[PDB]
Amino acid sequence: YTVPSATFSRSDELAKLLRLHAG
Repeated sequence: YTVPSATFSRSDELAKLLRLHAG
């Protein structure tokens, strides 16, 4: 992954973290 300083795992992580805590 790449978003800013956020290379996560693959497809579970961006949808797990933004569905739990948006901003």
